[PDB]
Amino acid sequence: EVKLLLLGAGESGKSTIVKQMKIIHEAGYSEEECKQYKAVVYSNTIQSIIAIIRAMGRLKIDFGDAARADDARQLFVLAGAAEEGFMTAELAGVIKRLWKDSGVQACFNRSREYQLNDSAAYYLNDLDRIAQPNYIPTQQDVLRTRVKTTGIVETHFTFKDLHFKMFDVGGQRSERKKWIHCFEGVTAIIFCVALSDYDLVLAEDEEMNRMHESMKLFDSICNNKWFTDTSIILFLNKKDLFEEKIKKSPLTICYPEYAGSNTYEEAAAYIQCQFEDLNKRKDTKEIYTHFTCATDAKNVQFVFDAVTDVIIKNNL
Ligand SMILES: Nc1nc2c(ncn2[C@@H]2O[C@H](COP(=O)(O)OP(=O)(O)OP(O)(O)=S)[C@@H](O)[C@H]2O)c(=O)[nH]1
Ligand SMILES: [Mg+2]
Repeated sequence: EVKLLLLGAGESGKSTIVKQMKIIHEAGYSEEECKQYKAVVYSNTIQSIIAIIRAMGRLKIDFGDAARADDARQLFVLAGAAEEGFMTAELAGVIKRLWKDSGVQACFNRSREYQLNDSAAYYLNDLDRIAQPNYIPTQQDVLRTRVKTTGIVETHFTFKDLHFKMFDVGGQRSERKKWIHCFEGVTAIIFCVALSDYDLVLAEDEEMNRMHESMKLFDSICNNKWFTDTSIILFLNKKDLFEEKIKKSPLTICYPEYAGSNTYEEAAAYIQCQFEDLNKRKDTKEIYTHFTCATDAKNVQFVFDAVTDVIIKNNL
């Protein structure tokens, strides 16, 4: 029996790690389960396109083609259908034309100025597939969904002859108060950090850098004596998004003293060091750091294999 607690700021990837466990260890979302996420996929897709359209007003970005102004009207008239799990051909076309507009694209590429789901491009690039008649979410479509965690989610699986129980709580500021309900009997903490959050600010507070907030939480948890004998595992998550992001958005927005290059390896290492240096007892307490892409089953499989090895060797 092994108890794992997923901790981390909102949108760090915790509940996506929980889904991956189910996919790799259990054996995938059945068709009935996938159909359940259909409305979440459509909801996430419509919320994303609306969020970009909303930001265009704040940021005074015009559509590239004026004809999109009528698509944007039709978008709101037809959007309620999507919430119910339906997607007409008319609604797909509207969203597609919007998504292809150069003004909409200009605003998409300015998304750190507002709040936009990580999976916006992923669904929006796949409209023709997700809008098809009788669409059923794939495993990846399910992994990509975004729903806020309220409460405490418990999942169970078997791996390497061990019974895992995995606990997942919300990481938004409003849910932090509930972390303490999970602190008993923990074999290991998996602390998730969104690597690509370095240039973002909190949904709950525009003046707080997302990665700074993540550092404060890690500092708190990592140095809590209650957890002296709990294995502390750090997942530096969203490394795929990070990779892309680091090429065009300076790390100095987050860490003004960063002197390295705008490259994946140097910047990833630096973030790791910033987090591991919050450890106040480095000679007595080890952090196990892994760099992850939560949505990628092959990455999470091999990483969780290594994590389990460590838990197996250290607890017993
Ligand atoms: N591209 C990419 N997307 C990811 C990765 N990890 C998570 N995501 C996506 O990020 C979004 C947020 O992930 P999620 O699992 O909900 O975070 P969370 O920690 O559980 O968020 P919370 O508010 O309830 S506490 C989801 O849409 C998910 O698919 C990743 O490694 N790469
Ligand atoms: Mg969660």
